Formats: sequence, structure tokens, C-alpha cells
Amino acid sequence: GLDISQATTLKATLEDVKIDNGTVSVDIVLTNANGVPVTGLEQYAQINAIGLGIAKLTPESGKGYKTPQWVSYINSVKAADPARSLANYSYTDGKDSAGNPITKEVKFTPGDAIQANIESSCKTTCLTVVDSGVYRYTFQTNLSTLPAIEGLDLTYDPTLIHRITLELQTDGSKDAKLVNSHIDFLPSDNFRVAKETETRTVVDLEANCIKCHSTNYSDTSSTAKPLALHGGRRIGIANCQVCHTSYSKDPETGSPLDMGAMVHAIHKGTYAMVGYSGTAYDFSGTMAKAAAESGYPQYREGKDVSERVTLPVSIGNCQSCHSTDDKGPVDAASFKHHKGLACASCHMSGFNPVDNSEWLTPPEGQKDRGFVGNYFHYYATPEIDGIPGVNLVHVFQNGGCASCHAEQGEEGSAKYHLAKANATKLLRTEYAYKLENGTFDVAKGELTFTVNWHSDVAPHQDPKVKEFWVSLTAFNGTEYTMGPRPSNGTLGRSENRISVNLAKVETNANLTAVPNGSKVTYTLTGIKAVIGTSSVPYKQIVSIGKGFMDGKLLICANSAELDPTMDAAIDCSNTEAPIYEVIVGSNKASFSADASNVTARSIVISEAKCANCHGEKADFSASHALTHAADKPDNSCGTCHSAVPNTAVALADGSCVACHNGAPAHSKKPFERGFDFKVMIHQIHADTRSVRRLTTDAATFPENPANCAACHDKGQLSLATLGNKPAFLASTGEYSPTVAACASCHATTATDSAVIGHFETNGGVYNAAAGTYTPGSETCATCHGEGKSFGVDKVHPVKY
Ligand code: HEC
Ligand code: HEC
Ligand code: HEC
Ligand code: HEC
Ligand code: HEC
Ligand code: HEC
Ligand code: HEC
Ligand code: HEC
Ligand code: HEC
Ligand code: HEC
Ligand code: HEC
Ligand SMILES: [Ca+2]
Ligand SMILES: [Mg+2]
Ligand SMILES: [Mg+2]
Repeated sequence: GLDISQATTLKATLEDVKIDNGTVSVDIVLTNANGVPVTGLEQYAQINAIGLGIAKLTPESGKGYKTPQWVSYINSVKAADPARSLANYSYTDGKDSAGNPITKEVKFTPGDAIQANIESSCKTTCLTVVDSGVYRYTFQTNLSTLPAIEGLDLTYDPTLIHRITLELQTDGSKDAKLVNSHIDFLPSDNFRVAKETETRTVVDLEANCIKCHSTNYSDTSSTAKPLALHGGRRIGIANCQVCHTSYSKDPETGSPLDMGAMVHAIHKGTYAMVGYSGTAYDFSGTMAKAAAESGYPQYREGKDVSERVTLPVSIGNCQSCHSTDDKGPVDAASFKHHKGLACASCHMSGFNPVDNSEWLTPPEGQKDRGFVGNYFHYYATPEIDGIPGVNLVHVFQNGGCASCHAEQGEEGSAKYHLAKANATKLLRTEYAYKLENGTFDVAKGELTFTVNWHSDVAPHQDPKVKEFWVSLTAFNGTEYTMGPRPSNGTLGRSENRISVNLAKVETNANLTAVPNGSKVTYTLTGIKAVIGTSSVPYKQIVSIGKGFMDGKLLICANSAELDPTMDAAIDCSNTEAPIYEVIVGSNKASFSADASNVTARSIVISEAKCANCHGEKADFSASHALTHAADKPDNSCGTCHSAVPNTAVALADGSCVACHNGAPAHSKKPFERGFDFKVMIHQIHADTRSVRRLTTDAATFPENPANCAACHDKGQLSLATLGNKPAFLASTGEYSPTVAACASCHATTATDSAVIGHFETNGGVYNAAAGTYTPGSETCATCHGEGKSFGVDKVHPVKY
């Protein structure tokens, strides 16, 4: 074998568990990455951790099926530190309908609490060498003589599945010589390993979490953000599950440490607790707000962390974390079954049995179902629920018990939770359409194009179609440029873009529709511009004469239809149930003088990678809420500003760059919060944007922003033509294209004259007078293109 002092990697597996009159042992099989036994562990002076846990999987009972839950054998009752037991606080947030300020209250319930834990302090004292690289760990903890803990059943039951976990770390290693392992087994059958179907998994790191989270544990960069907890030693889900049990709490706050309640509340931005060394972790950001507004002496800037989690999907998007495609854990369907803490962790945010003690008592002559049960059955309202507008009691009264209480194989509350996502997919398939290329007779000012629609009931004839936008944008073959803001025109107020609502043909004097079965041919007139030095509507559409067309169809859907075998689409004018909008995009068609294709804009990011975090086909109309959001995209200021809807769909095909490019029109922002798409997106996700329009909170990006592969595919960053693009002209001056791309992280202002000088030495311009840069002048690609001497793929912590 190889001495641990010289082993550069560790791997470990657990086997041959033995439990005898309460005495537990397991073998740790330790090797390096090439499978050579690693010897010397039991004498090594550089061990950071050898922690072993053990838990039993215990059944749960109630109405319907309830999933089994882990009970650790190893626990203690933790006292609260008095100084760090968080006081309640309140803070202002917005105004009510009469214009008066709204105050919100945050409440805690500090007090003694149980916490599950593992055996960590024994380490080599509990080791015996059984073979080369095979170390038997015999627990100090005897299962027969565990201290009684009130309300916890710690009896050893060999007929239950058990789990033993290992955390092993040497040499301060974040990865190479860190391991989390476990083994799940059945003592009553000779301690054999458990089948996947016998044990409890629920979520899987790869299937359910890495879509957002970095797992680059070794990342040495300044912006590293791997999902590694408790100083870095804890990385494996199975290890979390032994301590993060249903009964474990933080005594400083009363907050649940249950894996599900904790993870839901973290990602909802409601969780707050005090952890190791008395550090407060407030995932809402509201503690810092109260401290600044009112004073809150327990919040210590620079030590405690109070930041609002910014989740890139809705907290209702269960499928971001819970597999429904049978490619995740075999018990993935566990999220369909009621469990008090799980259901509470979204619907009962901020409530507790002290401050809401009335809910401990059910209404006269109804059965007591406990605190959470009584809320769901009796006391919930839309006005107070953790999910605004949700009416759980209406479901109790009118929806039938199986709406929440599910036998194995049934959907339970997932009938409600997944209803809109499911109907959305079906409606996008039903209403799918294709845009054929446009013929633009520029002298006549007329564009003709045919939509291949899903049926012979045309868009304007279908009252389920709310609007059907097609937007045309001029593209000169090099890059989009929004250009200056013109005076208003009949069709819009942009030089390079027109958005037309095909659903309102009959009241639009500039639009005619001629059907031919399921094909509808539209003719849009009045696309005329006097071309000179002045800005006028459609100036670039006319001068260039070609570009692209993008569809954004809005369908009305019925929130009250929960039966997937029924039609979810509904007449937009219906007033009996709430309607939600389903968005259906399209191919990006060309328009040109003869309807020939216009060569596509290069693709330099990955659609699928944006969707890893934001989910499939994320909508960004709400991102356009700040300014002239209510103005329609065919009407004056709304041509650019609309949020009703924003008229782009796809993220990686230049649809957004139609506007977000180097030439924002007016009222311009400076570079450090620039409009150009690459600048803006880099800044948001790297937290280098000086000000975000709609929030004071920086994005909490769950990857490393310097991991370019989070958004870019290999080969997309040659930089070979980037210098040929026009400069980005911000408020104060312009920035050449590669300079803009890199400075958006590296130099948002001229704080470091060596960095700025480096740009300028190599053909770049930084905050220069408009017109300074000549396309072709940057020489960056020669050194920084992928694979080159200082290639972007070499100098950044990428994970392709
Ligand atoms: C016992 C050995 C644990 C293991 C294994 C894991 N966690 Fe843990 N965690 C544990 C306790 C007792 C506490 C509360 C400590 C207290 O002072 O009350 C926590 C806390 C967290 C938190 C909150 C923030 C923090 O305190 O650092 C998080 C986000 C957290 N734990 C996550 C977590 C994950 C995801 C784990 C597996 C990879 C995991 N922990 C393992 C105890 C233990
Ligand atoms: C990731 C950010 C999540 C989101 C989004 C949703 N859930 Fe979740 N859920 C998550 C974890 C890590 C866990 C804990 C698994 C464990 O080991 O305890 C859960 C658990 C639940 C449960 C309880 C399951 C059980 O204990 O058997 C339920 C009922 C549940 N989740 C439901 C649920 C719903 C309905 C969601 C969308 C509205 C949803 N979760 C989102 C992680 C995440
Ligand atoms: C956050 C991850 C949640 C968890 C955990 C649970 N629920 Fe939930 N619920 C959540 C949202 C975002 C929604 C709204 C869905 C929508 O399309 O708007 C709901 C809704 C419900 C409902 C329907 C209420 C109504 O239509 O008025 C029910 C009956 C419901 N949720 C029950 C429920 C149960 C029993 C849970 C534990 C299994 C549970 N929810 C967890 C968000 C989250
Ligand atoms: C979601 C809106 C619910 C509906 C509809 C019904 N119940 Fe329920 N119930 C719900 C929760 C979140 C809880 C608490 C579970 C916990 O772990 O704390 C309960 C509890 C019960 C119980 C107690 C046993 C249990 O399953 O935990 C019973 C016996 C019960 N509920 C019965 C019941 C009946 C008969 C229903 C239809 C009339 C009904 N529930 C609807 C959530 C919801
Ligand atoms: C996870 C590692 C991400 C990937 C990959 C991408 N995005 Fe993202 N995005 C992420 C977070 C955590 C946030 C903050 C969310 C919030 O509510 O504050 C964002 C934000 C955006 C935004 C801004 C939305 C707004 O401020 O109105 C945009 C426009 C956006 N993201 C776009 C986007 C694109 C185009 C991506 C692929 C190139 C992409 N994101 C990837 C997390 C992650
Ligand atoms: C022109 C018709 C636009 C298209 C197409 C897209 N955006 Fe946009 N966006 C536009 C304007 C005029 C504004 C200014 C603010 C306003 O409310 O009108 C914006 C702003 C944004 C922001 C603001 C983020 C910040 O400053 O912190 C975001 C996140 C944003 N836009 C994202 C975005 C995406 C992802 C687009 C394609 C799906 C997109 N926009 C298209 C004008 C236009
Ligand atoms: C596209 C050709 C536009 C039209 C038509 C209108 N505006 Fe605009 N506006 C546009 C952009 C690209 C920007 C952001 C510039 C940047 O560099 O980030 C803006 C900004 C504003 C603002 C400032 C607030 C903001 O969200 O940044 C205001 C108050 C504003 N625009 C007003 C406005 C009005 C009143 C318009 C119709 C008369 C109008 N804009 C049209 C692009 C375009
Ligand atoms: C994007 C939709 C996510 C998915 C899927 C998962 N998580 Fe997440 N998580 C996300 C964000 C935006 C944040 C805040 C920023 C950050 O990376 O910390 C988090 C945070 C957590 C945490 C707290 C980490 C800490 O403070 O050290 C935990 C413990 C966590 N996330 C766990 C986790 C699990 C187990 C997931 C799969 C079931 C998971 N997250 C999915 C975004 C997203
Ligand atoms: C998602 C959050 C991103 C991360 C992480 C990185 N970049 Fe990016 N980049 C992003 C977008 C949305 C765009 C514009 C897409 C478009 O259609 O125009 C860009 C663009 C670039 C460019 C310009 C490339 C070109 O047009 O030839 C460069 C040079 C660039 N990005 C560099 C880059 C590097 C080196 C990163 C790791 C440090 C990186 N990006 C991360 C979105 C995202
Ligand atoms: C934010 C998404 C970035 C973009 C866009 C670009 N870079 Fe970057 N870069 C970024 C970070 C956070 C770091 C530090 C990484 C670390 O190890 O701590 C870097 C690093 C570099 C380096 C290393 C050289 C040095 O700074 O010592 C180089 C040479 C580099 N970056 C170049 C570079 C180029 C040419 C870019 C545009 C094509 C570029 N970066 C964009 C973050 C981001
Ligand atoms: C070779 C002759 C290069 C040319 C052409 C360009 N750059 Fe460069 N860059 C080069 C080196 C050797 C370094 C330092 C690497 C190190 O580890 O010390 C850099 C650094 C950068 C950075 C990092 C800046 C920082 O924050 O420290 C950036 C963002 C960068 N270079 C960008 C850049 C631009 C935009 C270029 C065209 C104008 C360009 N470089 C050309 C080597 C070379
Ligand atoms: Ca604590
Ligand atoms: Mg007409
Ligand atoms: Mg707007």
C-alpha cells in the first residue's frame, strides 16, 4: 500500500457492519484514486475529521401514506446561548392601498432544543487496523446505554434499515483527501446492504441540485462557491440527512433543522438561525434592514450574514429539486405526501405555536390535528399564507381529503403544485406555430409573412388567445444596434424594432390577414421612413431591409382546472376563475427583400445552460417592471419599455440583444450598470452591477461566476470576431467589444490604471468619446481566445 502522508487522494467505502450488545463497528476501506490501499491512517498527525454517524429509518403513520424518516441514535439537548438568542424585530416594507407604510414582524422562539449529531471526537482512538488500508471503527457510543431524551424513541430495532455515515478529512483538504461516504443496511438480515427501494434518499445531488450549485470543491479561485457545508467537510446528501432530522432545531431561534424545512425556507428566503460560534445566518436579508432602520444590536456587520436569497425559479417550481421523470431517486415521489414540517416550511412562514398559539386548539367540535394540521384544515387564509393567495382551508372544505393525504402512487397536493407547469407544457404543444419568412417590399413599406397556425381558427378568432406578438428587428449582419429614440410612429417608436399584435387584425388599419386553412398570411403596411441624419421610427428596418422575426403568443389558462384530461385553455374574458398566461415562442424567421434567409447571428451562450438555473423557457417580462411597464409594445414608449409583455422569449439566440446591445437609445446608464446584454448579464451574476433596477439586493449566484462554463459552451469564446463588433456606447463614453465583455467583471470603473492601460495597449478603448474605436482594432483574441496562451478557459476556474 501507500502511506497516508504520501497519498495525494483518498477514497473510502464502508462495509461489514457489526452490532453486538450495543457495540457498533464498521470497516473503512481506504484507498487512493487508483485503488491502492492507504496505510498509516491510525497514526497520522494531520487528520482534520473522522466522524461517524448512525441512524435508523422509522415509519410514520397518519391518514394516507407518510414517508419514513431518519432518527439518529446520537443526539443531545442543546441550550441556547442567551446573548445570541435572537430578539423579535419589525421592519417597514412598502405601503398599503391607502398609501400608509406596511410593517412586517419577524418572530423567534429560542429555548432548549434537540440536535442530532455524529461521533466526531474519538477519531483514531476508535480505529483498529484489520488489513492494509482497512480500518475498523468501533463506536465509543453504545446503543444500549444512550441517555433518555424526552420525546425521542432511541430503541435499537434491527428490523429497520439503518445508515452509517463517514466524514473523513486530512491535510486540510477541500476535495482530494476529503470523503463523505455511507452505507445503508438491514441488521436483521445479516447486516446486508439495503436495496435502493428499501432506504430513504428523496433527493440526489446530481439529479436535483447541481443544475444550480457548483460542486467544484477544490476551486481555489477568489469567487469559489461550491456546495460544501460546515467549514467544507460536509458535501454528501446522505451525510446531511443523519443530523438534519425532523426533530432537530436551533435553540437560538427555534428554527427547524429538518432537511426539508430548512432547504425550503433557505430557497424561499425566509430561513434564519444562529450557527457555529454564534454567527447569525439570515437568508431573508430582513435582519440587516431592521438593524439599519430601527437598530438591532444582535446583528454585527461583517460577522453575521443577513442577505436575501434570490432564487432563479419560483419557490413553487418543485421539479427544480424533486424528480418527476423517473431519472432521480427511486423514492422521488416522497414530495407528494403530507409531512407537517415540509408543508409548513412554505405555507406557514413566520408562524409558531407561541405567537400563534390559538391554532393549537381546533374550532369548537372539530378534531385536533396539531399545530400544522389545524392551520391547513382550519386557520389558513390567503391573506396570511406563506404563499400569498393560496386558500388551504377552501381545499379542506371543498377539495376532498386526497388533495393533501395521498396513498402510495397517488398525487396528493402535487395535483395543485404541478398543475400550471403541466398545463403549460401541453398548451405550448397544442398552440405550437411556425413563422415563415417575411417578404419586405421596402419601397412599398409592406411586409408579408405566413404563420403556420395549429388550426383553422385563426389567432384573432380564438378568444383563448390573449395577444399574439410578432416582433421584427433589423440585423445588419454584424450586430444589433438599438440607436437613438425617435419621435413616435404608427407602428412603434424604435429605429430597429416593430412589435405587432396579430390577434387584433380587425382593428388595426395597417394589418390584414388572409387565411388558407391553418395558414394565415399577414400583410403589414406603413413601414416607411425618410432616411437621413435624424432618428425616425423603423429607420434601420428600412435602411437595412432585413432581419429577424420572433413570435410571443399569450394563451389564457384556467387556474381552477386541475384535471389534466380536461382543456386547460379558457376564454380570456371569463370572470369566474383566475386566469394565468401561457407563453408560446417560435422559430426565429427572417425577413428580407425576397424572403431569403438572413444568416443567423452567431450563438455564443447556451440556451440549456441558462435553463439549468432559470428552468425551461424562463420569462423576463417582470424584469421590465421599472419603467413604462404598462405601455404596450406597439405603443410609443412601450415599444422598448413594455412589461405587458416584454416581446422576447429565447435567451441565447440574440432575441434579447435586439434591444440590449451597444447602442442604448436615451437616458443612458454608465458602464458599471450598463445596458449591453453581455455587460448586464455578467454584472448581475458576478455581483458587479452598481445598481439593479428592481431590487437593492445583489443576486446570490449559486455557481462561481468565473466558471464561464456555467453559461458558455466550449468553443463559444474564441473571441475571433468579437473585436469586429461595434463599441458599447454607455452614458459617459464607449467601450470596445472585448473590453466591454471582460471589464464588465474585471474593471467596471477605471479604478486600476494598469488594467485600463492593458486594454488600451492592445487595441481596446475604455470610456472614450463616441466613435473612437475602429472595428478590427482589438487584438485580444490572440492571447485570450480559448486555448491561447492566456486563454479564457485556462485563466478562469471553468468546468466544461
Ligand atoms: C451533524 C454532524 C451535521 C451534518 C453531517 C450536517 N449538518 Fe448542517 N447543521 C447541523 C447542526 C447541529 C446545525 C445547527 C447548528 C446550531 O448552531 O444550531 C446545522 C446548520 C446548518 C445550516 C445553517 C447554517 C450553518 O449553521 O452553517 C445549513 C445550511 C446546513 N446545516 C446544511 C447542511 C448540509 C446541506 C449538510 C450536508 C451536505 C449538512 N448540513 C450536514 C449539523 C449537521
Ligand atoms: C430545492 C430548492 C427544493 C424545492 C424548490 C422544493 N423542494 Fe421539497 N424538498 C427539498 C429537499 C432538500 C427536501 C428534504 C429531503 C430530505 O432528505 O428530508 C425536500 C422535502 C420535501 C417534502 C418532504 C419529503 C419527505 O420528507 O419524504 C415535501 C412534501 C416537499 N419537499 C414538497 C415540495 C413541494 C410541493 C415543492 C414545490 C411547491 C418543493 N418541495 C420544492 C428541496 C426542494
Ligand atoms: C414550497 C416549496 C411549498 C411546499 C414545501 C409546499 N407547498 Fe403547497 N403550494 C406552494 C405554492 C407555490 C402553491 C401555489 C401553486 C400555484 O400554482 O399557484 C401551493 C399550493 C398549495 C395548495 C393549493 C391551494 C389553493 O389552490 O388555494 C395546496 C392544497 C397545497 N399547496 C398543499 C400543500 C401540502 C399539503 C404541502 C406538504 C405536502 C405543501 N403544500 C408543501 C408551495 C409549497
Ligand atoms: C391540505 C390542504 C389538507 C387537506 C385537504 C386535508 N388535510 Fe388533513 N392534514 C393536513 C396536514 C398538513 C396535516 C398535519 C400533518 C402533520 O404531520 O403534522 C393533517 C393532519 C391530518 C390528520 C392527522 C394524521 C396525519 O395524517 O398526520 C388527519 C387524521 C387528517 N389530517 C384528516 C383529514 C381529513 C379526514 C381530511 C378531509 C376531510 C383532510 N385531512 C384534508 C393537510 C390537509
Ligand atoms: C445559476 C448558476 C444561473 C445561471 C446558469 C444563470 N442564471 Fe441568471 N440568475 C441567477 C440568479 C440566482 C439570479 C438572481 C435572481 C433574482 O431574482 O434576483 C439571476 C438573474 C438573472 C437575470 C436578472 C433578472 C432580474 O433582475 O429581473 C437575468 C436577465 C438572467 N439571470 C439571465 C440569465 C441568462 C440569459 C443566463 C444564461 C446565459 C443565466 N441567467 C444563467 C442564476 C443563474
Ligand atoms: C426592447 C424591446 C427589449 C427587449 C427585446 C428586451 N429588453 Fe430588457 N430592457 C429593455 C429596456 C428599455 C429596459 C429598461 C428598464 C425598463 O423597465 O424598461 C430593460 C431592462 C432589463 C433588465 C434590467 C436589469 C437591471 O438593470 O438590473 C433586465 C434584467 C432585462 N431587461 C432582461 C432582458 C432579457 C433577459 C431579455 C430577453 C428575454 C430582454 N431584457 C429583452 C428593453 C428590452
Ligand atoms: C427604445 C427605442 C426606447 C423607447 C421608444 C423609449 N425608451 Fe426610455 N429607455 C430606453 C433604454 C434602452 C433605456 C435604458 C438606458 C440604459 O443605458 O440602461 C431607457 C431609459 C428610460 C428611463 C430611465 C429609467 C430606466 O429604466 O433606465 C426613462 C425615465 C425612460 N426611458 C422614459 C421613456 C419615455 C417617457 C419614453 C416615451 C416618450 C421612452 N423612454 C421611450 C429605450 C427607449
Ligand atoms: C436553483 C433553482 C437551485 C436549485 C435547484 C438548488 N438550489 Fe440551493 N441555493 C440556490 C441559491 C440561489 C442559494 C443561495 C446562494 C448560494 O449558493 O448559497 C442556494 C443556497 C443553498 C444552501 C445554503 C448554502 C450556504 O449558505 O452555505 C443550501 C444548503 C442549498 N442551497 C442546498 C440545496 C440542495 C440540497 C439542493 C438540491 C435538493 C439545492 N440547493 C437546489 C439555488 C438552488
Ligand atoms: C451567465 C451568468 C454567464 C457567465 C457565468 C459568463 N458569461 Fe459571458 N456572456 C453571457 C451572456 C448572456 C453573453 C451575451 C450573449 C449574446 O448572445 O451576446 C456573454 C458574452 C460573453 C463574451 C462575448 C462573446 C462574443 O460575443 O464573442 C465574452 C468574451 C464572455 N461572455 C466572456 C465570459 C467569460 C471569460 C466568463 C468566465 C469568466 C463568462 N463570460 C461567464 C453570460 C455569461
Ligand atoms: C466575470 C463573469 C468575468 C468575466 C466576464 C471575465 N472574467 Fe476574468 N476573471 C474573473 C474572476 C473572478 C477572476 C479571478 C479568478 C481567480 O483565480 O481568483 C478572473 C481572472 C482572470 C485572469 C487571471 C489573471 C489574473 O487576474 O491574475 C485573466 C487573465 C482573466 N481573468 C482574463 C479575462 C478576459 C480576457 C476576459 C474577457 C474575454 C475575462 N477575464 C472576463 C471574472 C471574470
Ligand atoms: C498577449 C500579448 C495579450 C494580449 C494581446 C491581450 N492580453 Fe490581456 N492579459 C495578458 C497577460 C499576460 C495578462 C496577465 C495574466 C496574469 O496572470 O498575470 C492579461 C490580463 C488580462 C486581464 C486580467 C486583468 C486583471 O484584472 O488583472 C484582462 C481582463 C485582460 N487581460 C483583457 C484583455 C483585453 C480586453 C485585451 C484586448 C484589448 C487583451 N487583454 C489583450 C495578455 C494579453
Ligand atoms: Ca445554534
Ligand atoms: Mg386590419
Ligand atoms: Mg419597462
